[PDB]
Parts: sequence; C-alpha cells; structure tokens
Amino acid sequence: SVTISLHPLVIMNISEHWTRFPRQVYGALIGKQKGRNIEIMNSFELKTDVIGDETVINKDYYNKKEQQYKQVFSDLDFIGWYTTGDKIQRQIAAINECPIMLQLNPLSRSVDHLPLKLFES
Amino acid sequence: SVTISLHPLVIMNISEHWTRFRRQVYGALIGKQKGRNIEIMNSFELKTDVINKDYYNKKEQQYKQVFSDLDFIGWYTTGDNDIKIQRQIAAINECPIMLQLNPLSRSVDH
Repeated sequence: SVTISLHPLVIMNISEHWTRFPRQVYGALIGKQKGRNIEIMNSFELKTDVIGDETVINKDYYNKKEQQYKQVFSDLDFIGWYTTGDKIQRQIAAINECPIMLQLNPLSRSVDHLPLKLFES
Repeated sequence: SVTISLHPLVIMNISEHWTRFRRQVYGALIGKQKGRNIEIMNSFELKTDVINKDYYNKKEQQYKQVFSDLDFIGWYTTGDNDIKIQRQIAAINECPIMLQLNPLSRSVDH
C-alpha cells in the first residue's frame, strides 16, 4: 500500500539510458518521501564493468555521482534503484518496450552484486 | 520498501488518456503481486461526469474476463490541476503520473 508520484524526467532518463546501450541497465532513483508517499523526481546512470559474463557496478563512480547529486539536489535523497532491458519477448524487446523495474527503499544501499540483489524478486 | 515493475504499455495508456482530453484524468491499474513485488501490466480509463460507478464495474468485469491471471491493484491519475508560478504555467510544465497501489477501499472516489 503506497503512492508513487513518478516524474516524466525519470522515465525519460531510464529510456535514454537503455537506448544508448550483458543486456540490462541500472541506475539510482532520487526523490522525496513522507509516509507511504514517494516522489521519484530524478535519477542517474550507474556505470558498469563486465568481468567475463558478470555485470559489476562501479562502486567509486556510484559514490561520486551520489555525492554530486546530493550537492546539487540538496532537498532530495537516494530512494532506490531502477533497471531495464532485454517469440513475444523477442518482439517487445526489439522495439524496446521491456518493463522498467523500480526498487524503492531497498534494505541495503549497497551496489555490490546489485543485479543479483534485484533479480531475487 | 517495495519493488514496482512498470510495463511501458501502462505509461502509454496513461499518456494517451491525458492527451485525448479536453483537468485531471483517472484510471485503474491491473497486474500481479507477490510480497513487496508489484507488476503493473495494464490499465483502463475511468469515465467521469464524479467517477461513473457502473462503467467502472463493467470495465473491471471485462478486464477480469480477458486478463484472468491479473487483478485490480490500484489507481492512476495525471494532468494539470501550491507554488503560484507552478499554477500559472502548469499547462507547459511536466505532469507526474500518480500511481496509488493497493488502496484500502476499491471504492471509486479518490
């Protein structure tokens, strides 16, 4: 039971991240929240490195970007993660209309094995 | 603490609904959920005059008949409708899509 207020800019960001691009993308959500009301207002891309068949989020880049975003959008915080990407699945994915997955208020802010953290659900 | 998996078709539908309109728009979300995982897979427009209760019941029945693995999981709303300037130039500013998931009543007010 929750209310999400999702700004178009976020949809835009995620979609563009996916377009300019292993076959998943990942990022951070930023916004505000009070009780069960969550405003998702912005987001940034996580840089990854493929180590043979494994996608690894770049920890240092994440800490850097988060710092920056906090300096610039000082009324907002990290509120979670997004990810998106690749008969019927072939067609939806080839036209790029895969689901956007939004994980809000995860239990760790840790980016280590993030893909496996996310996909465990 | 929750995971939403949002299908583009839903964003599409909501956007279409808002575009074809002449200052808020309302609709129903349908999908699946297990624990804190919610999949929002489809949606339908609510006719208004005040939400039209009969039309809502009708459409929900239909959607349940067609998408039988899915259920009602909440409401969306969007459109123009505190900061003065946010009011004056609302029509050219971005409008958030509001998604209310697992409301306490399935009753058709707000």
